[PDB]
Parts: sequence; structure tokens; C-alpha cells
Amino acid sequence: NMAIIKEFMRFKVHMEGSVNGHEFEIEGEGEGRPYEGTQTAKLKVTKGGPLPFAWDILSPQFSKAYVKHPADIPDYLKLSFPEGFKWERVMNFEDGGVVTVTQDSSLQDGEFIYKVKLRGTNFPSDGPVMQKKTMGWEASSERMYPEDGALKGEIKQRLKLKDGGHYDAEVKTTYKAKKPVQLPGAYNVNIKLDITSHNEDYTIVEQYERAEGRHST
Repeated sequence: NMAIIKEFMRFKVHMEGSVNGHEFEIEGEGEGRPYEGTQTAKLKVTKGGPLPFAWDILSPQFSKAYVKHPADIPDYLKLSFPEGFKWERVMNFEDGGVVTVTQDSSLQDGEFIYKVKLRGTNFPSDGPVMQKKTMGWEASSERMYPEDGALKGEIKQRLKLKDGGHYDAEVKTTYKAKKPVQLPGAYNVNIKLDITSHNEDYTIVEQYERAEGRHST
């Protein structure tokens, strides 16, 4: 609760990843306002840089403790701490690309620690991911609902393309507290993720994310 999740909180993130067999590691630190639903992340590619694919397929893997929730929606993921939560995500891209992500979130020495494993497969070589033709995510609405003692989220996520139009991903995430905590009912999280800066080859990236829970009913 509010004792251990403070109004300003830092995080450290490590990602081990493969996309179409290209292995990489990313280390990052972030900060934000967990009750205000805002955070920034500073990522560095530490291995396998420069990435031969669009940064944008990684950007949504770098923090669900920082969602602003109405007082009457139980904040399942904040309540999970200090033990924290795991999440497993599947992203089905419209051209057959697949991203599966597993993530451990915990709290150590007053900081969130994120460990991400990512596998991207079956991106066509002439597709917008491997040709780096993407231009950031549209604002998303994640449909949250409880199921089988976890919180599920579903998103129709849209990547803007440099030449116009959109590249669609269907996303399902299971978020599971490491201890039993109160699950909410159905509700929506409005998410906007921006790349605020990057160097020419995306080995250094800053992101900013606003996420706000809203009532469905």
C-alpha cells in the first residue's frame, strides 16, 4: 500500500530478448508517480546493438505499478507488493509476427526491479518491424477483467507506419500477484506511450507513459 509504494518511485529493468533469432540485452532505469500514472524510462542496448528491428515492439515491455486508479477500483498490481507480480504477454501482429513476454516485478531497497524475457518470431524480413518502418503506438485501451485468479488485459494495439496507415497487434496479458490480493471487476486502462528521445540507431531510448484506469460500468 501507500507506505511501500510512495508517490515517487524509481525502477530498474533488465530485458533478455530474441527477435527472429537476433539476441540482445537492454538495461534501463525509470522513475514516475505511481498514483499519477506517469513514468519515464531510459533504456540502453547493452548487447546485440544496433537492433535490426523496430524499437516499437519493445517499448510496451518497459510497468503496471504506475497506473492511476480511481479509489473504488482495487489496484491489484500495487497491492501485490512488496512481493510483486508476474505477467505473461502474447502479441499477435497482423502479418504473423509473434511476441511473447514474461516479466517479474518485485520491490528491493525501495525500487521496483523488472526482469523481462522476450521472444519475437516470424516477422517477415520485408515487413515494417524488420525494415524499421514503424512510428510509435497509437493511444491504447486495455480491457481488464479478472479470470482464474489473475487479472487479464486485452488490447487492439496499433503501430503507426512511416508511409501512413497502421500495423495491428492483438495483445493478451495475464498479470498475477505472487500473493492473493483483491481482484478488481472489469475496467479499462487508457495508455499513451511516447518515445521522447533516441539516438540515431536506437541504442539509447527515453520513453514516457501515461496510464489511467477508467470505469467500464
